[PDB]
Amino acid sequence: MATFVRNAWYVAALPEELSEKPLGRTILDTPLALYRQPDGVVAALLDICPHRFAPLSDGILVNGHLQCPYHGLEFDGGGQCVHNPHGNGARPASLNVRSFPVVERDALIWIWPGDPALADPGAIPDFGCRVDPAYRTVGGYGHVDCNYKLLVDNLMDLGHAQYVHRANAQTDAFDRLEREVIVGDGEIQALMKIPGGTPSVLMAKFLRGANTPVDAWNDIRWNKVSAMLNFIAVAPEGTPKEQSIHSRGTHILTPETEASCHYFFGSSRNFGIDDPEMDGVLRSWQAQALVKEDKVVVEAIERRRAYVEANGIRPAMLSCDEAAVRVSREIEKLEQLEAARL
Amino acid sequence: MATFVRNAWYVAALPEELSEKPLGRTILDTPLALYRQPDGVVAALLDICPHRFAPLSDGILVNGHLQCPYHGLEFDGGGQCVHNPHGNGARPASLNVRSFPVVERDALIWIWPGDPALADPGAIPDFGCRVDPAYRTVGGYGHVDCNYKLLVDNLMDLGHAQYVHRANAQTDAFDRLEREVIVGDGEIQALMKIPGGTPSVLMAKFLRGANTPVDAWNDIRWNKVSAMLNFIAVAPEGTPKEQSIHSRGTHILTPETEASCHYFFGSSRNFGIDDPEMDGVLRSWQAQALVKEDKVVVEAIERRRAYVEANGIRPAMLSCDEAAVRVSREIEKLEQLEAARL
Amino acid sequence: ATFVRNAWYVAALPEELSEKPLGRTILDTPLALYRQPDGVVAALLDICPHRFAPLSDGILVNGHLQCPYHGLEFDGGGQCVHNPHGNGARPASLNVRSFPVVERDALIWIWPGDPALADPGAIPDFGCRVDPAYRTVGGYGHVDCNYKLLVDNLMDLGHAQYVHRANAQTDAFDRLEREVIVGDGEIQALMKIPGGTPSVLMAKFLRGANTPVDAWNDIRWNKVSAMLNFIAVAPEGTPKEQSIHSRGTHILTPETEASCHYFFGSSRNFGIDDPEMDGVLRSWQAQALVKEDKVVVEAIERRRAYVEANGIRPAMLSCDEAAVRVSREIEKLEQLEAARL
Ligand SMILES: O=C(O)c1c(Cl)ccc(Cl)c1O
Ligand SMILES: O=C(O)c1c(Cl)ccc(Cl)c1O
Ligand SMILES: O=C(O)c1c(Cl)ccc(Cl)c1O
Ligand code: FES
Ligand code: FES
Ligand code: FES
Ligand SMILES: [Co+2]
Ligand SMILES: [Co+2]
Ligand SMILES: [Co+2]
Ligand SMILES: [Co+2]
Ligand SMILES: [Co+2]
Ligand SMILES: [Co+2]
Ligand SMILES: [Co+2]
Ligand SMILES: [Co+2]
Repeated sequence: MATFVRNAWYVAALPEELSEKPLGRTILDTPLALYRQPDGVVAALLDICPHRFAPLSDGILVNGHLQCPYHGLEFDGGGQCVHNPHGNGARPASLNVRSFPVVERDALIWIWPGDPALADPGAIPDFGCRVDPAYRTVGGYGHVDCNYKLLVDNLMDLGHAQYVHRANAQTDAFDRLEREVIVGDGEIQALMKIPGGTPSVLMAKFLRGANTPVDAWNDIRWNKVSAMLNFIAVAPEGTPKEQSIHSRGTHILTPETEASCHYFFGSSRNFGIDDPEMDGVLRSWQAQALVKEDKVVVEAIERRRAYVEANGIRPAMLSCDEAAVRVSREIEKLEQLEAARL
Repeated sequence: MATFVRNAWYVAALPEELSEKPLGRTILDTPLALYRQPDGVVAALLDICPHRFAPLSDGILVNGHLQCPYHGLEFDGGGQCVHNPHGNGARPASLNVRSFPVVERDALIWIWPGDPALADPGAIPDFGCRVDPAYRTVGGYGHVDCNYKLLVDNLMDLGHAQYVHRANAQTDAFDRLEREVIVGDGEIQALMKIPGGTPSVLMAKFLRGANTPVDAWNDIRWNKVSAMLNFIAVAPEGTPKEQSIHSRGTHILTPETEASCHYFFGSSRNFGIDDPEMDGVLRSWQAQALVKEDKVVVEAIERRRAYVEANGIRPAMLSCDEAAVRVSREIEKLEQLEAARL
Repeated sequence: ATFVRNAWYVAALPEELSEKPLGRTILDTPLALYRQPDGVVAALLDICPHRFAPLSDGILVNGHLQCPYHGLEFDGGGQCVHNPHGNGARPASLNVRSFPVVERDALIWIWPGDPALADPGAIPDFGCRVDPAYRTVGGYGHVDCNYKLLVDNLMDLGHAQYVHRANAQTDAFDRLEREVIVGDGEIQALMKIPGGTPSVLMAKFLRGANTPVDAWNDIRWNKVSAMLNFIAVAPEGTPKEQSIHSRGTHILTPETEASCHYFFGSSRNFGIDDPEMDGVLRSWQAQALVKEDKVVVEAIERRRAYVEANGIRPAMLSCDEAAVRVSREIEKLEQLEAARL
């Protein structure tokens, strides 16, 4: 296949998307059949029947077993063929289908598409806020026609806020930014404190009313490959970013093909937990910003890749590209390390 | 090199599809202009004008001659340029267009897309029942986005009936009771007799007799490349076979591209010959079996070919795959034999 | 792909440009075309130097095209005139490629190749389009065929007898008199349809006047793919040198190897104040060009794979002289350029 970092955990779906009716979805050019078994456990099988290659995702569950819609072979969550209705009903090993390591955690469905012997659920990113009773989480799914790295670049960058999300987050006090970049093992963080300018649209609706040279906060954490969690906050007194009013944003990308990807987004609130109106506001921003703004930009950039590559054009970095560049380099190393292993 | 067996007869159309208005259709990646001349004889020309390559199929007949819609060159059924309206009206040999051997027989339009010197109308499969006054034939055409071999596999197989054609073709009285596969020269037959009695709703209404147990038959014949004729029958007591209530089903495939094909189907009844109403029902059930059922499965499988090939995945055969496997091997040989020739 | 990059091509009609950028691809090169506040047209590579966003999706800010992604601003020459980030430094690496552009004869010409070779002496003459003595109407069409197929089409005005049958058929066809004049960077194909019944279309040009007449359908080709035809019809043996006519603009600009832009127009010498005659011409352009010719060339493009896979070559007729010579000139230009770099 192309260049993907297969040895890592990726989100394949949101829990609400799975049920007894299989979901067919492609991850890193690998077609998967994702479904929840009767015992509530999620299973992930290669969406290719071992017999004649029909999509198992088009089948239904029979006694908790996924049945191939073509000739009826039945499989368990581990991919073992548990029933062959033909002939003497023999089930040779050649009839088992490939099963992928899968972990449901933090209201996310994680999958390991690479070497199964190398998985290890302990390396899965921490998105605990998504199931923390102290937070209220709302979110969704989006499909985007761009290489996932373009969206990683996007999420790791604050600059476009002023233009891409013009109508929304356009701080007239964005000329006085400050951004710290922390590098760790398979982890990078861009932290920013913002003490100035009475909001505009976004934070406004999140807020109520305040003013002082020290309030806002905008941060983002990146974990190995393409899983990010941001931190959007605002508060009164010289109180730490803690005790503040904030939303931790889930922004996770999973490559589908070399030129397309899956986008799992969400907002985990610390305020208005029982307020349905805020839920709307948040979902209204996600649909606007992430689906009606960032998508348009990255999809247009993807359409220009052929030209940039055909010619020897390289990007010209600005002062605000530090975080994105470092993440980009880490992802590159991971690709090389894996290619070397091969 | 998409790999087609060019030296063989293929159905390019049903008689009802042809008239004085040319039909443009691609067979084995070869664009053809098919039309019936004023004398009623069908002609098949390469759909590429010798002059500047315009589609002759977009032209009209002028005095029984197909006129190119671009600059007016006129051709006869043999591809000879019979009129050049330009200059001195000279007609050099370079102006003739390629003509394909074509035979209208058994209410089918047969064409030889390969080496014309090797044709021979005598090798054409026998589908006499289609024009036998003792039978009533109804049928149609269907386009499918799958390599033709996937549909050949399908037609040569009885095991998916229960799941794909779920009920209409379902029969718990089908089980698995000895399927005889006879291999000939350019012909293969899969014979299956089911002593138990379970006649379709249509044929049962003809058993009459005087209350008697009945046997049933589900046979199919395959001829060189991809032309099949099945035998669905039922009869009482000492069930002979040729004196039973039956339908001979025409199921012929013709490759369009490497990943698409033409499907010509039909039913030749031996019962209810004077039931125009029954005509619509039988054609509708075949259309349903193709469009809403077999098509969905084979097109999904075609969508998985890239992955299976990129990886080294081979199919895992079951007890019920004997007939399909043998036909598949015969087609393979034919490809090799032809590849060896040139 | 094989394109002759060192030549002027029409990238748009003036009416298509404004302060809102137009994104259009020419010879596989994405362009951002727009008219600055001073009225001057600019043509920039539609790829921001920073992170490659389409500048054509941006808006003008103080006469400067602003990238919609992170706000870099550029002038008509591609110079980055404003960087809102950091210390606002503007290193040379931030400038975007600008293409030589000339607005002339109600056409927007662009040089997509080596900018140092842009030789304006080569911009074709289409003066009739802005000559107050003529009335011009026209439009744009996108076609899914290699541009050379449409060049062949336009250089064979004879196809009108069949392709444009319902409007161009003539009974005096077998009496045609065609000649081919070759010259320095220019080729002309002349056609004369002697004293015959005016064609349906020529009838309209003559407000329904079915009386013996002489017809003319000439065409001029200039370096690469810019053509201007001459459709005239006049009584008995009157001279065409001074007749009722229409000079047809037929210019093609490759988009990709298998697609192109078609800029067409009609510059009348009659019924200048007759809007119904405008409709007659627009109708013809919509039917014949955007439909009739398109249907034919698009079908031919669909057969290229087969013809090439096999070793099929076209069989030329007596009426192919002009098209063949133009085809050979274009070939030479490709070779000359391939030889250069
Ligand atoms: O989608 C988010 O997590 C988000 C929100 Cl809720 C508010 C503001 C910004 Cl700049 C965001 O990126
Ligand atoms: O499609 C057919 O030829 C057919 C018919 Cl008409 C009746 C019953 C069965 Cl089981 C068939 O496979
Ligand atoms: O659009 C044109 O220039 C044209 C007209 Cl008006 C009449 C006939 C032909 Cl063949 C043309 O190409
Ligand atoms: S393809 Fe799955 S049982 Fe046959
Ligand atoms: S392409 Fe057929 S006559 Fe010219
Ligand atoms: S991509 Fe244009 S300013 Fe960033
Ligand atoms: Co079980
Ligand atoms: Co069983
Ligand atoms: Co079986
Ligand atoms: Co954004
Ligand atoms: Co004849
Ligand atoms: Co079937
Ligand atoms: Co300025
Ligand atoms: Co034309």
